[PDB]
Amino acid sequence: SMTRFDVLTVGNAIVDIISRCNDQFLIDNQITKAAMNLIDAERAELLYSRMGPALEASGGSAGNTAAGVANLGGKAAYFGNVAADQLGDIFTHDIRAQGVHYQTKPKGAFPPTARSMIFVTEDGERSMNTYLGACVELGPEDVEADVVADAKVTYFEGYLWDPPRAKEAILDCARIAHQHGREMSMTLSDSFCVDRYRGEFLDLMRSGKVDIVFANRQEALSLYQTDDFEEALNRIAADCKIAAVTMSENGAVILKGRERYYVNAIRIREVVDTTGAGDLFASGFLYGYTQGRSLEDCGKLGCLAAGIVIQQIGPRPMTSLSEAAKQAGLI
Amino acid sequence: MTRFDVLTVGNAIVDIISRCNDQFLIDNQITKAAMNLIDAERAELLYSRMGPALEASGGSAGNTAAGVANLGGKAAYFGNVAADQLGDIFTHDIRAQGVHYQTKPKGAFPPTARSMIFVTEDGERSMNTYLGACVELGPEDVEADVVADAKVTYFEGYLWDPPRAKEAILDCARIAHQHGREMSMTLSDSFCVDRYRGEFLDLMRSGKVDIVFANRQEALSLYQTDDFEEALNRIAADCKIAAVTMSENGAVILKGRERYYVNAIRIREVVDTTGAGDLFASGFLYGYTQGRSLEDCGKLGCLAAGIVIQQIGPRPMTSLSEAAKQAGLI
Ligand SMILES: Nc1ncnc2c1ncn2[C@@H]1O[C@H](CO)[C@@H](O)[C@H]1O
Ligand SMILES: Nc1ncnc2c1ncn2[C@@H]1O[C@H](CO)[C@@H](O)[C@H]1O
Ligand SMILES: Nc1ccn([C@@H]2O[C@H](CO)[C@@H](O)[C@H]2O)c(=O)n1
Ligand SMILES: Nc1ccn([C@@H]2O[C@H](CO)[C@@H](O)[C@H]2O)c(=O)n1
Ligand SMILES: [K+]
Ligand SMILES: [K+]
Repeated sequence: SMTRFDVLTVGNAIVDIISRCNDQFLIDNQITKAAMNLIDAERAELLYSRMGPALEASGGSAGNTAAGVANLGGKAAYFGNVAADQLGDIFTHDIRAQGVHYQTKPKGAFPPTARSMIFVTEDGERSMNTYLGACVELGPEDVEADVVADAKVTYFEGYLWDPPRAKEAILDCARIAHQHGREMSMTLSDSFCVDRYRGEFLDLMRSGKVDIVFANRQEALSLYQTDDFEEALNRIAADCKIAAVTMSENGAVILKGRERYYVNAIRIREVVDTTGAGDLFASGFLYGYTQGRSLEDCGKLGCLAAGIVIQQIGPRPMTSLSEAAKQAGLI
Repeated sequence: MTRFDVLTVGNAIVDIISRCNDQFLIDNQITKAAMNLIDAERAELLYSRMGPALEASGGSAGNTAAGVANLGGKAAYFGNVAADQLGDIFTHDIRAQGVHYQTKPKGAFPPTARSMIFVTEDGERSMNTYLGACVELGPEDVEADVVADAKVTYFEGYLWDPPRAKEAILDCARIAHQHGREMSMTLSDSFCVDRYRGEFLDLMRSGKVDIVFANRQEALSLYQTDDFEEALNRIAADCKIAAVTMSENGAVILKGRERYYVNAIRIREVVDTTGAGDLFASGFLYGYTQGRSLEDCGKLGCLAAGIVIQQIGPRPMTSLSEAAKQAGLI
C-alpha cells in the first residue's frame, strides 16, 4: 500500500495581489473579465500603478490545489519555480506551512517571482493579470523523479503551456508516473488557454499521457469549439478516461466511459471572491480519489471545498477542510 | 487652504497575518494583545512556525493616514521602507489610497519592517515586529513644507523604539507649532508606555503634543494605576485634548473639564481587531480637521474602528466616507 504522496501538483508558482474593482475598471484597462490575462513587465507596472490598495496571498492554480489536498488531510507535493526574493520567500513559506512537500530550488533573483494582479468585481468574479517572471525557468531539471514515482496522482495546469520549457517537465512526469503505475491529471485552466493549446491538450488526452481531466463549462466548450455543452460532454468522455466538469453554481458532472455522475453545488451565503474555486474543486476530487472514494463522493468533496473557498478572500481556504468534510459526513 | 489635513509619522511595516489557537501564544512566549519587538533571528524562527499567511500593508500611523484619506481628508505620511518587494508593496498601498508618501528608501538592508500578527479566536491580535528599515528614519526624512502645511501632525509612541525617529518628531513639533498647527500622538501600546513613560509625559507637559490618543490599558500604564478615573483626570491635566478608547465600551473625549462619552457601533462579529485604535484616530482626526464637535469626532472614530475590526487587514477595504454618510455622520 504505502505510497509517499497522494497528489503531486505542478504549476506556475505565483503570488496573488488582490483588489476589488468596479466593472468600468476592466473595460477602461481592456482586461478580459473572468480570464487569465498574460502581461509583460511594463504592463504589470502600469496595471499596478492603477490598482487600489491590495492584499497579497500565495496563489498558483496547482499550488492552491496542493494546499487544498493537504488541508483535507492528504499527502501533497508541489513543483513550481519562484525567484530568490521576498515574494518567493512568501510563496515557499505558505505552501510548506500547509504541509506540502516543496523543494523546487530558485535559480536566482531574476526574473523575479511571478505575480498576478487579480481584480474582483462586485459579482465576485475574478480577472487575473499575470506576469510569469521566474515561472519561465521551470524545466525538466525541476522534476524530482522519486516524488513522481511515489505519488498516486500527478496533476498539472494547462497554464504550463505558456512558459517555454515546462511542457518538457510534464512529459517527463507522464513517463515516470505511468512507468510506476500512477495516474496523470490535468486541468484545462482557462478557456483562452485552451484556445491557445487546443491541439496539444487533445493530444495529451488521446495519447493517454493524461488519465483524468478537469474542465469548467467554458473550457469544455472551447476545447471542441462548440456552443453545445452536451456535445462537449460526449466528446470529452471519449477523449479521456475520467473527466470532471464543473458548472459553477450548477455543480459538477463526473464522466467515466458511458457513466455520468452529477453533483450539486453547496449553499452559498454570499459569493465573496471566486478565485480558486476550480483549484479547490480539484483538491476535493483528488483527495477523495486517492482515498478510494466513489466518483460521486469525489465530486461532492470537490464541490464542498470549492464552495468554501469562494466565501473568503484568498485562493486557499483559511479554515479546516477536513473539519468541514466531517461535518458534511463526507469524512 | 492647507495642503494636508493630517500628516502621520510612524514605523512603515507590512503585516503578515495568521489565525492561531491560544496555545500557540503560550508555546512561543508571545505576549497576547501586545506589540512584541523581535530580532531577525526570532523573526525567522516565528515565521518557520507560522501557518499560511496573508500580507497587507500595516504600520499604525500608516493605517491612520490611509483611513483619513478613505474618509475624504487630505493625508500625508512619513515612514521608511527598504528598496525591496515588501517596500514596494507598502509604497503602492499607501499611495494608491491617495496619501502623499515620498520618504526615500536608503538601501535594501535592513529590509522593510514586517510584523507577524497572530489573531486568536476572540479576534485579539498579537504582533511580532522586526523593525528592519524603520531604524533608519531620522530628521533627514522630515519634509518641512509638508509639516508646515498640515493641520495636524500625528505620530506613534512606537517611534521611541528606533534610535533616531524621536529627533524627526521633535523637528516636526517645532515646525508644526511655528506654523500654528497641532501635534498629536498615540501611546500605541501599554508596554511601549512602560518603556517610555517619562518621555511621553514630557512631550505632553512641555506642549510638544496637543492631542493624545490612548486606550484604557495605555492610560492605566501611563500613570501606573489600576484606577481608570484617576487615569482620566490625570491625562486631562497633561494634554489639551485626550481621546481615550475602551474597546467594546466605546470612547471618552476629554478637554479640560469637558467629557464626551461615545458608544461603540453595532457589529456583525469581531473578525480581527488589528487597526481598531489606528482607525479610531482616523475618524477622530478627520472629524477634527473638518471643524466637527469633539463628540462627532468620537462618533467618526468609533464608526471607522467598528468597520475595521469586521475584516482581515488593518485598513478598511470599503468606503468609510459612504459609511459615514449612511450613519448620518457626514
Ligand atoms: N498563468 C497562470 N498559471 C497558473 N496559475 C495562475 C496563472 N495566473 C493566475 N493564476 C492563479 O490562478 C489562481 C486561481 O485559480 C490564482 O490563485 C492565481 O495565482
Ligand atoms: N513597532 C511598531 N510600530 C508601529 N506600528 C506597528 C508596530 N508593530 C506593529 N505595528 C502595526 O500596528 C498595526 C495595528 O495597530 C498593524 O497594522 C501593525 O503593522
Ligand atoms: N458561483 C459559483 C462558482 C463556483 N462554485 C463552485 O465552484 C466549482 C468550480 O467553479 C463549482 O463546481 C461549484 O462547486 C459555486 O458554488 N458557485
Ligand atoms: N471589541 C472591540 C474593540 C474595539 N472596538 C472599537 O475600536 C476602538 C479602539 O479599540 C474602540 O473605541 C471601539 O470603537 C470595538 O468596537 N469593539
Ligand atoms: K477566494
Ligand atoms: K482588521
